[PDB]
This record gives sequence, structure tokens and C-alpha cells, in this order.
Amino acid sequence: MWELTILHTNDVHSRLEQTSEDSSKCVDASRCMGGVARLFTKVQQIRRAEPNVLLLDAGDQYQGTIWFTVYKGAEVAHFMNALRYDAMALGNHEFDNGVEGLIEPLLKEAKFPILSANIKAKGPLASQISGLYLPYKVLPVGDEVVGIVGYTSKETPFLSNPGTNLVFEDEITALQPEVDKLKTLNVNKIIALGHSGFEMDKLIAQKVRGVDVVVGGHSNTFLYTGNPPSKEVPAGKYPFIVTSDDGRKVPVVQAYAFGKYLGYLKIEFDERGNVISSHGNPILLDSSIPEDPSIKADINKWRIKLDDYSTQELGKTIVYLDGSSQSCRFRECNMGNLICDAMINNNLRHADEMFWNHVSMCILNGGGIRSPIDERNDGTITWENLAAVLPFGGTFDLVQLKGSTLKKAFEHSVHRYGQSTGEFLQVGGIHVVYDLSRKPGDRVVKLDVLCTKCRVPSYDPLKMDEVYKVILPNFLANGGDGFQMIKDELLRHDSGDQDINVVSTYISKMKVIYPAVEGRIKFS
Amino acid sequence: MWELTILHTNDVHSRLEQTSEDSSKCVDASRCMGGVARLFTKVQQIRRAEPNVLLLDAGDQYQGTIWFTVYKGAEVAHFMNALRYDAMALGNHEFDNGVEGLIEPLLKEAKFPILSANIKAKGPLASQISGLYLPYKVLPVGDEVVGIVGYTSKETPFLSNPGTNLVFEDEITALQPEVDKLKTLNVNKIIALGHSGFEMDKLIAQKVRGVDVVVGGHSNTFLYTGNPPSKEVPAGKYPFIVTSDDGRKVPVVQAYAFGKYLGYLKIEFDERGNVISSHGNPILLDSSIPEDPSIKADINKWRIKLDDYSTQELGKTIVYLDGSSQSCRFRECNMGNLICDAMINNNLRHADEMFWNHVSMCILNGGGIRSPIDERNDGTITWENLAAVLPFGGTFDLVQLKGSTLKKAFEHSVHRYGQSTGEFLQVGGIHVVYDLSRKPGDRVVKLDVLCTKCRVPSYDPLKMDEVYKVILPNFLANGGDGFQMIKDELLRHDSGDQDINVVSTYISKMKVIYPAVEGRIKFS
Ligand SMILES: Nc1ncnc2c1ncn2[C@@H]1O[C@H](COP(=O)(O)CP(=O)(O)O)[C@@H](O)[C@H]1O
Ligand SMILES: Nc1ncnc2c1ncn2[C@@H]1O[C@H](COP(=O)(O)CP(=O)(O)O)[C@@H](O)[C@H]1O
Ligand SMILES: [Ca+2]
Ligand SMILES: [Ca+2]
Ligand SMILES: [Cl-]
Ligand SMILES: [Cl-]
Ligand SMILES: [Zn+2]
Ligand SMILES: [Zn+2]
Ligand SMILES: [Zn+2]
Ligand SMILES: [Zn+2]
Repeated sequence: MWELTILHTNDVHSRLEQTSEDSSKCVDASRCMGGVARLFTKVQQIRRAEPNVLLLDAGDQYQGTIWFTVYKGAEVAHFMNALRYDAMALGNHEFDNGVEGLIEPLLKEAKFPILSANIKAKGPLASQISGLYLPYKVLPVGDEVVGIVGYTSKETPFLSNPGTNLVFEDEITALQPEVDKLKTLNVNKIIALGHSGFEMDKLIAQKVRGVDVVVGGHSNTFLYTGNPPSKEVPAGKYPFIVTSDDGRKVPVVQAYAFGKYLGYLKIEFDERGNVISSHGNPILLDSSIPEDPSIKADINKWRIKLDDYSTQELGKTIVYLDGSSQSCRFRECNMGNLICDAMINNNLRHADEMFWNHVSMCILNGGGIRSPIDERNDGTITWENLAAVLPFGGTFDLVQLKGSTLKKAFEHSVHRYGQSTGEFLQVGGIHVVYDLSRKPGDRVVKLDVLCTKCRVPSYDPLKMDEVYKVILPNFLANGGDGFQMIKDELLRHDSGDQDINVVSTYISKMKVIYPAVEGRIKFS
Repeated sequence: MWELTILHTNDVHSRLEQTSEDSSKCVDASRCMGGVARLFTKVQQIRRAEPNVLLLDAGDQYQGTIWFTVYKGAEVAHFMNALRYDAMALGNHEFDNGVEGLIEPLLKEAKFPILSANIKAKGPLASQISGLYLPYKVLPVGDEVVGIVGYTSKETPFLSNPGTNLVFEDEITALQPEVDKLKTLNVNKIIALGHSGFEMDKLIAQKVRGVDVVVGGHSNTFLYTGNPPSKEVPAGKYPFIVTSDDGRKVPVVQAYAFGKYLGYLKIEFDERGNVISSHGNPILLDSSIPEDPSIKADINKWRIKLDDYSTQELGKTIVYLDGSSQSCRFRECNMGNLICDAMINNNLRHADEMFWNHVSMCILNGGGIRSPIDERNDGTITWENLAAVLPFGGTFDLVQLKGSTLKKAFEHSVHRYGQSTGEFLQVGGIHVVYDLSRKPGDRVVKLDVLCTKCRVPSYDPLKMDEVYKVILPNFLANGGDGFQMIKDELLRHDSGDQDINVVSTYISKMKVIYPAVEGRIKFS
């Protein structure tokens, strides 16, 4: 039998350094997790112990801390090379700085193949980018060869900045003839590695004949067999087994996000490449694993340039600033309240003619909030802390909407509630109540809004046929996260200030902050 | 028949200048009201027209604007003398600066008699204060004589600073032998003039044999016959007729507060002093009455010293700051929210050890909020604006209370709801719901409070047997407004910063404020 060890990461999102266990900045060093130094130690240990090992990344290394703000992906190429990754698939965040921001820092510097079979280049772009990413790579592993075929979320154009000259084809349609090619080349072991989300991963496993294993990402899925070692709750066993339409058992794996875990799957193949068995579990990268001293020293080197985003205290928090996805995608979270209060404040700083100009209302996609902040380091808030919460460089815009437009937005907010999706709205100037037992599109059972046409602001039931001034991310003003109604029906859009500056100025002005969860969003 | 015209004011509370119609600072001059210049014009007009006129004040001239903060009652004596008042009764606020603060600025300078029959001086004080206020005064009016007997709220010791050497006797008990004396002196026309509240006024009219008319104050009662001319809603006709136990019809009058109206009652007497008939109505002192130019010039003179409390803008509001009694004694008012938010802020500026130190909760007697602020003057907030909202020089203290102590405080808050009484609580860190259809002591149907023993603050049901850190006025920490439970049961009291400084520093820090009514207090 020939045994393959697959070690995999996904949605690392610029956590080059170890982190608190909620993936924010490490403060209590003795209990930190993740980071590429600790990852290295563990991979090294596994490579000593197992003869056939591949280390794979399923995309979304780009975007998430000051590391990326500053080094713009040059840190990704540098440290992925140091860890000796064997292959990476392109994720949507790889395109955030446009194709140019992927070509120059990453594709031209990586020492391993970068993959995606469903991304097709056209127009003036097709010539530059040719050869820089590949549909697949066949890799020698010991005496054998393993084919890796890449794929990338078909909805990257609605998520990132890939430009007008790249086409994202259906993953299953694009993947099949590549896997078919590999088979005619007599490659009988085939891993599909890519970045479309666990639901698409399962369908690729089901539908692409010849795929032996799927290694995926994008949905930050945590899978586990046995008693999970930390706060993440398993969505299924590890590996998750899909039975293909031609009858094969196909393991499907993902390993959460932020470099907190290393996925580890061992696959037993026979000499024809049939999977006899597989097993494993993600490995929690906690402090019981030591940080490699070489990689850590090189991280400390690179870190020097990052220190002046932590040089100044902006303000303090005396409460935990809960920007976790498990809160912000599911209920009112105090990081979302703080941000909306800054957006409204920033506006109502230049307002009042009367009953108009006053904008009283804010909404904010909870998935746009990308990290918590911890109150325990004497509670200091720095530019670096804020940059991990708001890494996209968006702006907070003013939009005018109808009551009816807004009610449909709130129905959209919870239309598929329960899947940790980013559309769930955090708010200010708005008291919404949902009843999730009702049907999608009919779950909003109360929606009050803060009058602006009044001398004392108080909450009144929203009116379907009235018009309202809402502050919200440009992401949302453009129909991001499926808020088609907003793009389609707004009656006015104006651009606003940079997101991080807004929140930063607000914090500096308050000096000490303490946002509560206060019943702006309730469930019936 | 001999016809007497009684012109009366009560609870003027240092509104020497004309005011907006909500009794705050005059900004729109063409629509201002009240003030002693306008009052003078009207009284002058009446004195030309009627031969037998008395101008009477039923107490509480002291305390309410920068006028009093600064001139400490010397302005009261000066302008009451200019208006030629015939008599004043002592009210509770006359004692706010202690007996010394009444003796020196007012009792020694007034050109008219100052009255109270139920205030008895004892100890070392009895000798100083003798002769400076009187139980009654007989006044020549044309060819006749009218006896005026004074009275003062028996609860002045729980309201003001009268010291340990003055006794406040039952008003009816003290009044009867004085009225009896006047009768044996053949005074057959007798006005009881005093400051105990409309309910006590009615009982004096009922029970003190020989009183022909009661002129009162303290409860700011507005009475009117016909269609009221402004926003105040009549509590009864003017005069309000009480039938005495010996069968006489006794008119009882009051004229709201803040010098907005001049009470005007004409009484027809026969030659034995029987009241044949009476009628009148309070006169709204609006801009249709011109300000007397002499008095106005002398007001402008005195005003010069007040100008440097308006020299600096503290901050702006872009909302009306509703500190009216009709709001703050009856529902959540945004001036009460602003004040509690300043109290909590001022504390949580020097806080965090963890789950303790953090004080999350504030309560505030709505009657301690003594004026609104208008947003229309480009919304400027000055020291003078704030001084009329918080004129008492109190402090905001920290107290530790049991859940059970707090629940009884909230029941106390609404135990006699509906009478514009000052105990109704404004709050922060607290979401209370009342059901006024339930019995007194059982009207609180929800009471949630902001955790402090948690890393993210959120609202949880109060627990009867838990302990809570509450910021509140010292007035309340001492059992003011009938909050006996608080004084009696608190488990810790510490003194805090001056009230006006707290709110002022808060406003200066926010720069621009916009407090909403947001459902901290709801009714079921
Ligand atoms: N450019 C952008 N601006 C604002 N929010 C964004 C964004 N890109 C992604 N998001 C938010 O993040 C959510 C998706 O984050 P996930 O972690 O589940 C997948 P990924 O963004 O890392 O590709 C989106 O639903 C949206 O709410
Ligand atoms: N020294 C003090 N400190 C704080 N609040 C006071 C106060 N004196 C009076 N109040 C508040 O004002 C309410 C009474 O005001 P009213 O206008 O009805 C009668 P008056 O205070 O002018 O004598 C009290 O119930 C209390 O809430
Ligand atoms: Ca195979
Ligand atoms: Ca009589
Ligand atoms: Cl998915
Ligand atoms: Cl009364
Ligand atoms: Zn991601
Ligand atoms: Zn992604
Ligand atoms: Zn008064
Ligand atoms: Zn009074």
C-alpha cells in the first residue's frame, strides 16, 4: 500500500504571527496559537516521521492583518517558501489588490506551483499572466506521482478585484477535462485543491470523476472526529466522506482559518490509485508546540517595519470587542455596534439643518468585521488592532433608501440564517426583531427606526413608503453580499470616508470605549 | 361692594429675564415670554385700571438660573422691590442656601413683608431671625384692610437646608390661631398665601375657618377657565372652588411657574368681608405685552456679570434636549438619558479591574432636571444653559445596592404615577418596563440591567439577591424624594463629582451631542 500524508491550511488571512485563540493579536504569549513559526515546527515533525508528505494551501493567504497592508503579499510568498509548501490554490482574496497585486508579489516569487483550473485569462491580460498559475501540477512524491488540480470561487468577481479580463468558469465543468487529462497521463492519485466553500467541495467530490480527495477552504469549515480540542464546533467528521456518483468514497477536508490548525489527513492508496482508507484530524497549533526559532527570528526581522502601527495608542477599550464571526454573523455583536456608532458619529459631526441631514441609521454586513479586539492588554487599541477588524480599505457611504428597500434588506439579512454567512446585518438607529420560525422573506416581525424628522429622536415603526438616510459600507451600497435590492433600488448614493479612519477618529475622540450588546437585534 | 384684584406669581425660580415658552433661555426674542420687565408692564396696566390691587408671591423665587447662582437672592430682593410686590410667602427653595442665605440677601432687603405662620425658630437661631419674617401682615388697601397669613411646606427639611433650628409645623394647625387673631382684630378679608402645593391649598381652604382666598404654589399647578392660551393643560378651572366645612365657597389659585403667567383674580366682597363672587384667569405673559423699558435696562445692567457664563460654548446639541417636567416626570426623556450617560462616562473613565469597578447603571430623579435646552441657536450649550438644568450643586455618587433594593426603588418611581411628581426615574444601563394597570408596588413587569461581571456587557434580568453599582444624585443617596429604601438599604455609599461639572466635561468631550429616547423606559 502507498500512504500519503496531506497537511493543509486555508484562509490563513495574514496571520504570520501567533495569535490569541480568537485569532486576534497575541497578548498572553504563553497561550498563543498558530503563526508560521509554530506551523513550521509541526510540519517538520511530520516530514521526519512520514515518507510521503504534501503541504497544501487552499487560498485566502492574502488580506487580514498589517502584514498584508504593508508587505502586500511579499510576506506570503516569502514565508510560504520558508515552510516549503508544495502547492497553493488561488482564493478570492488573492485578487483584492487586482491582478497586478497577485502577479508581482506572489505569482512571480512563489517557489511552488499556484493553481486554478476554472480561471481563464482574456483580452490584453491573457498574454502577461500566461504560465504564472496553472490548472494543475503533477508532483513527484517518493517513487510515485500525485496530480493536484486547482479551483477558485466562481463568485470572486463579486468578492474581489480580478478585473474585466479573467473569467471564472463553473468549477465542475472546468475541472473534469483536467482530471480526465491527468488520467490519460496515467496519474492515478488526484487531489482537487481549491477555494469555493465546503458545499462546492462536496459537489466536486460527488461529480468530478477521478478526484480521490478534496482539500478546500473559503467557508472556514471546521471538521473533527472525536472531542474537539478548542472553541470551534465541528460541522462534521474529519474527513467528511462523500460517496461519488461512480461509487467511490471521497474524503473532503478543510481546516477552519487563520492558521489555528494544520489539517492532517493520511490516505492509504493501492498501486492503482484506489483509496483503500483515510483518517486524520486537524492539529490544533497551540503553545504546547514550540515556535521554530529560525522562522521566528525571520518573522521578528520582518516585524520591525510593522511596529509603528502599534507605536500609538488610539484609545482604550474596557470591554472585549467581540468581532468574532460566531457572534457577528448570528446576533448583535458589540464590535458591530461600535462600528455603526462611529459611522453615525462621523456623519452627525457635519449635520443639522433640521429634520433632514441628520442621518440616524447604519447597517453593516457582519462578515465585513474580520477580527475581535481583546481588552486585557490594559485594553490598548492601535492601528494594527483596527486594521485586522477592517482590512478592506472600504468607505462608509451615505445612501437614501425606501422603507420597502430597507425591509427587503433585513429579510435578506436572515434569509438563509444559520450558515455563518456574511450578510447578517449589524445596525445603529435601528431596532429589528426577527422570528426565524417564519418563512425566508417573512422573518422580520418588528422594525423600528430612529426618526430624523423630529426635534427629539425616538423610535417609530419603519414605513414601507417613506425614505431614509442610511450610512453603510460601499461594499453594501454596490450590492455586495447579495444585497441586490440596495444597489437596484437606492434613490441616492454618496461616497464617504475610509472605514478604518472613521473608527479610529471615533475611538480617539471617546478615549475610553465600552460598547454593549443592547437589544438593537432581537429574535422572537 | 368692595372689589379686590389679586395678582400672583409662584415658583418663578430665577427667571428674571424673558424665556422661551418652555421656560429655557430666550433665543427667538420675538416670541419670548415672562421675565420681570414684561410682568411689570402688565401689573402697571392693572394698577392703573383697578383701585384695590395686591401683587403677591407664593414662594420659590430662589434657585433656577445663573441669576441666583451668582447674585444669590440679592436679585430677588432687588427686582421684587422694583415690581412693588405687596407680600411674599416663604417657599422651600428660599432655604437652599441655609437660613443665612435667606436672612442676608432677602429678609434684610425686601421692602414688603415676608410671611410664614408655620415656621417656628428655636435654639441659637431664634434670636437672629426674630421679626425678619412674620406669621401675617394686615395691609391697608384703599379704605379697607386685608390680612395676609403665610405658610410653607412642612416637608422643607427634606427638601432644602433650613438647619436644625427651625420647626415646620402642620400648616392647618398653625394657621388657625393666626386667622382667629385677625378676626378678633376685626380684619374681615383674609388671604392665605403660601407654598405647600395645591392639595394642601385645598385642605387649608376647606379647614381653616375665616380664610376667604388661598393663593398657593409648590406644585406649579395651572388652572384655567375657557380655552387655555398656551401648552400647559389646566388641572381645573380658575379659581378652583373649594366649599369650606362651614359652608363658604373659597377660591383657590396658583399660576404654573417660571413667571410665564400672572395670576389675576378679582374678588367681590360685601362690607362684612363675605365673598359674594370671584372670577379671573392667569394672564399669559407673551410678547404681545411689551417689556417695561426701565426694568429691562436695569435687568441689562445686572446681566453684565452673567455674560461670562455664556462666553464659552461647551459643545453643541443637534437635538432638542427635553428637560421639561411634562416629559421627565412621565416617560424616558432625552435630557435624563444624556445626564445618566455623562454620570456613567465620568465614572468608567477611571474604571476596569475586571467584572467589578465597571459601574454600569445610573438612576436620576426626573424632578432634579429643572430645564430643557433648545437646539435652535446653532445649538450652543453654555455654562448658563447647564446651570438651569442642574441648579442644585449636587454631586453624582456611587452606591452599592441589592437587586431587591433597586426593584423597590423602581416601584417607588411610579407608585403614585400621574401627578407630575419628581421621583420618576431617568436611567442608564437599565431597561425597565412598567404596567401602570397593576397595583402600586407591583407595577414593574420587566427590569433588565447591564451586566458588569462579563467581558461583553449585555442586559440580563435583575436579580433580587444580587448586588449592583449604581451612580445617582446624592439627593437620592440620602433618601430624597421618598427613596427611603435607598438610604435605608444601600450596602455602600461614596461621594462623587459636582453634577454640573460631570455633564459639562461630558459635553465638551463629545463636542456634538444627540441623545435619543431609545426605550430604556417602556409602559406595558
Ligand atoms: N471586500 C469586502 N468588503 C466587505 N466585506 C467583505 C469583503 N469580502 C468579503 N467580505 C465579507 O466577508 C464575508 C465572507 O467571509 P468568509 O470568511 O466566510 C469567506 P472569505 O471573504 O475570506 O473569502 C462576506 O460574506 C462579506 O460579508
Ligand atoms: N435639592 C434637590 N436636589 C435634587 N432634586 C430636587 C431638589 N429639590 C427638589 N428636587 C426635585 O424637584 C422635585 C420637586 O419640584 P417641584 O417643581 O414639583 C416643587 P419645588 O422643588 O420647586 O419646591 C422633587 O420631587 C425632586 O425630584
Ligand atoms: Ca485514484
Ligand atoms: Ca371674610
Ligand atoms: Cl459552503
Ligand atoms: Cl399638591
Ligand atoms: Zn477567507
Ligand atoms: Zn475566500
Ligand atoms: Zn418651585
Ligand atoms: Zn417649592
